[PDB]
Amino acid sequence: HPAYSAREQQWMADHPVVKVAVLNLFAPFTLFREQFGGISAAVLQLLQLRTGLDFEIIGVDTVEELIAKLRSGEADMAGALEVNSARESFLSFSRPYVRNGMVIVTRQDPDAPVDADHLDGRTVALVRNSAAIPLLQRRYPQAKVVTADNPSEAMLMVANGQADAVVETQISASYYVNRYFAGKLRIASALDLPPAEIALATTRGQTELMSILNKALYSISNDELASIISRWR
Repeated sequence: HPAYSAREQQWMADHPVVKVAVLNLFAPFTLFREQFGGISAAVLQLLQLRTGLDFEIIGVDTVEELIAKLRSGEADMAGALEVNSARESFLSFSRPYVRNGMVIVTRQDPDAPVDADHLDGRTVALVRNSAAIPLLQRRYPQAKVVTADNPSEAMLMVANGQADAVVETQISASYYVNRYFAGKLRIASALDLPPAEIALATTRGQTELMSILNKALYSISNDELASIISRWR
């Protein structure tokens, strides 16, 4: 499929190996077993075939570090970030390769109460900087929002009594609940928020590379992505 331009060809001749920064603990998206894994690792492999590019993976714990590596040029692109308007004056995001609704996760009960989403007057954990936060507070004006370092720790606060609920993507909620918290937490309901979008990212000046990545993603079908995403449920 993809039709690269002559400038994009040149860029690939000069950069046969592209450095990709990823978050260390952003499962089921990016993770390290210490082989790189997760949904985004399999996507980047499909993109290797589409582009002919070799990818060198650099893992970091925090998004601030991942962004500092892009700004210094030590990394050429990010393998997975949540698209976030607050980041757009510094970063470009590719077309998303995951778009997924948000849910609320609560402690298990024999009862599945109808008011689990009554966040007004309750304490809700999210990942620090989560794009969901501003929005969440515009809804639920009287929700008390607390932040955590990564999905696992957000989930851990609820399992601990430290929060009433955690807000996360359906994908990430299913993964942590079924694998690290079976019998302790559960997806209580869907939330009305717009879906999280997971994309690649570069700095804003990175013309050729981002155009290459968008054409290469465009040529990945939804069925190919669903085969990968369905294995992390």
